[PDB]
Amino acid sequence: RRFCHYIVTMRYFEVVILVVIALSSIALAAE
Ligand SMILES: CC(C)CCC[C@@H](C)[C@H]1CC[C@H]2[C@@H]3CC=C4C[C@@H](OC(=O)CCC(=O)O)CC[C@]4(C)[C@H]3CC[C@]12C
Repeated sequence: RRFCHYIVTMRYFEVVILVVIALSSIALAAE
């Protein structure tokens, strides 16, 4: 499964992680 895990890190994964980081930061600021 590890090769699939490696390919997951390429499927525009960094942009999705960046977006979720930004949105969760905004959620932190919205409390
Ligand atoms: C470049 C980076 C470092 C700056 C990114 C900006 C955001 C981190 C900040 C800027 C202004 C902030 C907003 C300022 C005030 C509010 C109102 C706040 O409360 C409400 O929705 C009011 C309604 C209610 O009181 O029921 C929700 C979060 C929000 C949009 C904040 C969310 C976080 C924001 C977008």
